[PDB]
Amino acid sequence: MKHSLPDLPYDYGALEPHINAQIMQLHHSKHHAAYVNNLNVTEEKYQEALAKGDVTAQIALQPALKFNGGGHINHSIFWTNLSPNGGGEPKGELLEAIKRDFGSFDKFKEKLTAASVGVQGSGWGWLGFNKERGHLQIAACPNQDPLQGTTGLIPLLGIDVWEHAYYLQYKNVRPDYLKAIWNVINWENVTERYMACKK
Amino acid sequence: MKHSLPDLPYDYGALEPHINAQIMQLHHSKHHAAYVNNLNVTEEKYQEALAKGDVTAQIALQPALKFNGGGHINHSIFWTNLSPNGGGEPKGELLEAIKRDFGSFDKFKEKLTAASVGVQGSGWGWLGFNKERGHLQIAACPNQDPLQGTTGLIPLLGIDVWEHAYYLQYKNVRPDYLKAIWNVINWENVTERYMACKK
Amino acid sequence: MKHSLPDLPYDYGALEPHINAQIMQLHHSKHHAAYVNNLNVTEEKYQEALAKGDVTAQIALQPALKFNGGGHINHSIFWTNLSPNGGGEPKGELLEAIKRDFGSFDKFKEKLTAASVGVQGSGWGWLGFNKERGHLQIAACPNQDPLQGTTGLIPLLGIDVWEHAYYLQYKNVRPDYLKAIWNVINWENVTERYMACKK
Amino acid sequence: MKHSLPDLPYDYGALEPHINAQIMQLHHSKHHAAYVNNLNVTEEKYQEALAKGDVTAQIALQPALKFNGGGHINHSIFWTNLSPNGGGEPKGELLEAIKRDFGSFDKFKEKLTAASVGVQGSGWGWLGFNKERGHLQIAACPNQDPLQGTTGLIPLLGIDVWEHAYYLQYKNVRPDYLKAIWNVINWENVTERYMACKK
Ligand SMILES: [Mn+2]
Ligand SMILES: [Mn+2]
Ligand SMILES: [Mn+2]
Ligand SMILES: [Mn+2]
Repeated sequence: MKHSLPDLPYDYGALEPHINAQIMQLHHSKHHAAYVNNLNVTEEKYQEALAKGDVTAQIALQPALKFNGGGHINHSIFWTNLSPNGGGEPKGELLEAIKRDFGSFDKFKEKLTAASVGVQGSGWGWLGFNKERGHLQIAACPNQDPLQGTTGLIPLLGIDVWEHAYYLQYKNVRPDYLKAIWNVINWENVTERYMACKK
Repeated sequence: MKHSLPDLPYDYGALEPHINAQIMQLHHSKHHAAYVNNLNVTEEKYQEALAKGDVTAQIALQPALKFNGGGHINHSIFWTNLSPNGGGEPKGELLEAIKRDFGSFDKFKEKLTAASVGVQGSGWGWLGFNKERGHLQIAACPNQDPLQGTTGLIPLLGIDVWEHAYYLQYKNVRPDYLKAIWNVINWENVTERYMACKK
Repeated sequence: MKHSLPDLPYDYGALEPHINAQIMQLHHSKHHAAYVNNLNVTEEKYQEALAKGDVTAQIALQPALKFNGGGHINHSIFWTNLSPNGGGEPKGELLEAIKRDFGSFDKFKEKLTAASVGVQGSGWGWLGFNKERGHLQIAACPNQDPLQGTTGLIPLLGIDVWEHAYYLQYKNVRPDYLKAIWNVINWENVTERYMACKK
Repeated sequence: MKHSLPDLPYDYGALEPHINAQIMQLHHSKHHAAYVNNLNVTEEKYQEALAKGDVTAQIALQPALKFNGGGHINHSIFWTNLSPNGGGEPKGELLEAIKRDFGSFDKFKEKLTAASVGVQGSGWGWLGFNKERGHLQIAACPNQDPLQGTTGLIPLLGIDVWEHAYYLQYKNVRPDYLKAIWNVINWENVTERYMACKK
């Protein structure tokens, strides 16, 4: 298919002072760019392996496909989850769901914060939608393992907790990065993803 | 190119009393057949996903491809590793390599036996060839994960220690199964795989 | 406090024709006994390592502790989940919860059956209780990994799908074993575990 | 036992300009300090669980013990592997082993460099000693999984490739950090670790 690096929907500095411009420029133009490129490389090798029926070659490529393929997915969603006009709380049916499933908005933040802080190593924190049960669910994933591909849950809000997402600004203090990132969350997109899961 | 269940090179009862016909008949005609057929199904689903660039669908299918693809691979080699004319010890350059890398033939047996008994759950014990280092190496693998695809080693001799491989005859006592199987090892084939990697 | 193999609450043949006596006799007196004894051995080695602060020795032993410790746990619950007076459906608050969380009793069976058949390799299928969310949840676990220790869910009903649990009687056809086992499920005990978590 | 943060054997800035002082101060006083403290917390909970025979509690703590316990080990070794007087190449029996097992010193650097660059996520690159085979071996480990505890190999040289080890200075360009770190390698310690493995 030939995957492409999506244009960022805002200037690299639109999220200051919560997430500085230096990070956004590295995260999009270097890190995300690397996942896409290698993903394109990986898929071409796999197409060859399928045509030859080289099952060994297919399995050796799996780690690279899940890693870079996941990277493309997770960051492509992540950018839309942030916005200079973001922050505050959601409204409408999403807020009603957060109240029902978690009790309140502040308790949801605490649990998703804890999931993101609890990730041991590199990974992501996620708010997702469980189609089968029809309710919200928090989950964490290691490295770039994607939410939907590995768990079946539909991503609504993702928090990147790889050190490159915050270290330059917040150093080892991951909890400050989590507290600041709530200021730029684009609940308008999260709502769309939530409403999309329902008929 | 569709994958097919290979014919067994000997009668189902050619390995009695070491491995009874009921095991060999179920192991080949029931267990192996299902991995192959399902692999063909998975490869069709995967090819569809690759053509659309659906990275989510590709990642969700990986387990079924590694499991059944590995199952097809592992059993296809396993059958060639056994023969009614087998047993005894190898000769030639293979025996010289086993002496050099493991000390003696009896020490290699202890090491591969120990690795195979050590599998916690289902898996396989393997003697393999490390191309980069140019020597023999034993490894164990879980479920139907294939050796070469996950480790880079070239499979020479595989021991299936899934319970369906022996339970009917030896029940829970895997060490009795391991003791019996050495009498039907096709050292003529193991040598062929070994000499092929060297040049 | 040393761990001990619990006595089976019924004769080895009390579950015929659903689970023959030969399976029950091997499963309890051979398989379960080994996990317990080895667990006692592992705990002694681990206690020695902890007292010396040998973190290396502690980490190297973790697999043996999770495997045999889980094996002891899982089987000790499994035996209580079966009874010759079992079968049929549950009643009371447990049945109401199954209807609310899964739709109906027949839908819960399909979901737990599907989860148990889906185990690739050895493992267990579980119905569990999520304390935080306060509802039922199905999960599968590999090898002898215990439910509560790895997921936080309280085990209510476990289905052992290790091949030694059924192969002698049903051979490779796990769906026949799953079909038969529902007739001996001790819904009286499953309820007791459920009501204990609620207050 | 009560583990303690070892004093660093040199000033935070003794490795400039290869590894700046800001990193060394964060890496030792914040990151390494966190692993120790939580490790002490984890071991106390485990001592309680062993005395009560709470096997569930033991397994729930395993991730925390391997993570922080490994962190203490890996960094405690890492500091001794660097030195302001470091760099260059080793001599004596270690260099002879590197020539025999890898071909040359430059080829060893390429392979250990590649292993360190290849780590997907957080982890470590290692040169180790295989006691059984009596030769050197390169391996990578994810997160803080320790070499000896998980593979049996004796650590000789470890390369920390967690992003916090280099990002502030080298940003996303991990390969530059690897090229620079060769300038401060304390081969005097690596030799001691190597000679210790031999009688
Ligand atoms: Mn990222
Ligand atoms: Mn098999
Ligand atoms: Mn069992
Ligand atoms: Mn570190």
